[PDB]
Amino acid sequence: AHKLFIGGLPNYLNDDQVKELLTSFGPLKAFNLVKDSATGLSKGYAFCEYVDINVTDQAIAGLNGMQLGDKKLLVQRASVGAKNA
Repeated sequence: AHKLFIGGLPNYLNDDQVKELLTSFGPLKAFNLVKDSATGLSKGYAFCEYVDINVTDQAIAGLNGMQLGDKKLLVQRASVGAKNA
């Protein structure tokens, strides 16, 4: 029901690779990536969205909390910017 954020991407991925990763739970109604790739920097995170809502809470149960080597997979719900509680 919101946009999921993936702050644990490596760097050798593109669009079908970072997508097939967040597509193991289902099809995404939206997809995007975040990396400098313009001056030589590398944000290291992207964004995406599923067609169903429960599906999203499912990708977090199979992703959120997946360290790698020197960084932690920051996979969670990217939809805060709210002042309501």
